[PDB]
Amino acid sequence: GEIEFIESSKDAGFPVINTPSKTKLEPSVFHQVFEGNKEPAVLRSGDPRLKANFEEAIFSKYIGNVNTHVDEYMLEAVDHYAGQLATLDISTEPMKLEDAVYGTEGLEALDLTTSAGYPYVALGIKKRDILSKKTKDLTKLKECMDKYGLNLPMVTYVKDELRSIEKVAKGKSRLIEASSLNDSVAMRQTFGNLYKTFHLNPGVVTGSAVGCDPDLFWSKIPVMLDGHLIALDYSGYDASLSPVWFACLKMILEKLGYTHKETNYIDYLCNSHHLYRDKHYFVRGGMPSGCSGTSIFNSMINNIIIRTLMLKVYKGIDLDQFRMIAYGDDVIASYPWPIDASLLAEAGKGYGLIMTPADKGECFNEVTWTNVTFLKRYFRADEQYPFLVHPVMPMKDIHESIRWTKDPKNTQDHVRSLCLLAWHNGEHEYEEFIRKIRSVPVGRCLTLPAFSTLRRKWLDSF
Repeated sequence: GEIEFIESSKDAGFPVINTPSKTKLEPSVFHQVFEGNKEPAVLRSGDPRLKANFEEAIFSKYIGNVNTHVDEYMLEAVDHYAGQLATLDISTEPMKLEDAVYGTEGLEALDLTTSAGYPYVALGIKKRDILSKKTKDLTKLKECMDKYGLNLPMVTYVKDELRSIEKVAKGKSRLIEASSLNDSVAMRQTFGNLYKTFHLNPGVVTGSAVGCDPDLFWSKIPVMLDGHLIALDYSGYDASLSPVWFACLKMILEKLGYTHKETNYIDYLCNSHHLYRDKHYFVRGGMPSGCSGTSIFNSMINNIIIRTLMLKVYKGIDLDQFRMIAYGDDVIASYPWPIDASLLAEAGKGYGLIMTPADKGECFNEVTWTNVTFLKRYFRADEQYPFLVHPVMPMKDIHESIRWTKDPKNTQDHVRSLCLLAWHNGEHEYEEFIRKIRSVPVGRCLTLPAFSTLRRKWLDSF
């Protein structure tokens, strides 16, 4: 993706978008008890911790576009992946508005907590001024959509989250886009049944883990991923995507029965108009992460990409023995024969993708079940029930999280959530985690699950 045009918002009559410049993250009562290195991402230009130019840094992910046609490797990649998805009988019928907005099986209700985007954000109109959970009112929503229509500008926000020392100093904060509520709803109507099928079918047919529950899903993954593991990472996957990958995605959607008209929203994602504070700008290419379906669409594109690279380097590959699962940019895959991931990565560079060894490894090393990660989690078979696999979030990451909070009122939910992650590291690690939590008086006011309870509920869940 590439920023093709930027200018001052007032010159086009857009008001300044007033977003917060102070982090909501504050040190928690556990900040001294545990060790950590991460701090809130830089949110503003004058941040004393910066050792680089902020505006430059946050937009640097837009590395440019390669401008190619959909080539022969892409075409075959799309056909093979499309063959798999056909299996699922995805309905290209519009999802009914009430289902798309207020929830249905496989598609949670529209988040009423996040930005309503433009123009609402400039009118002080919040999502809950238009929508109501208890009521399921579609009246105001219908008015708003009729009134303002579709294809509205996106609103760019800087993501308020913990980052490493390096990422803070380099100012490399992540950007998230808020689609207009109008566009979010139209996309959920148009692709909702697709969203639902993906969410209800994590695995190697969808090639997707979006919506997965790691406690359950982790035990299935090694059953599905039969061969020699394949894993590489991307740098700035979303913003690196060139328009040709969106062309691929449209081809695959149309093979699924979507009309050319119905795939128009993919053009909305690819060629986009954004408001950022006092600036407005146009982007060609790049997935605008935060819009409707971007995790799923990122995942679908990744399925196309990896197949493409395999076909291009290994002429004579049999993709029918290939398996992969993606969560956006995160891929874990297998093939019955060894595959040189460095070759794939170089082939990727040719398509304008930045691909590196798994987990910032030095070289494209041997990926094994011991050192592979997915969604930041390791895989550890249970000692007693070898067919059950623990998702293992590193204690280091759990420690980083507990040292900060955006609202202490939710301390109980926060610590309990971390407990659900921690116990997979084993009893000794868990009891230490609990010990340290209880070394603070708040820790002794918390209802914390026992290890044995956590293990029992987990075993029982299968």
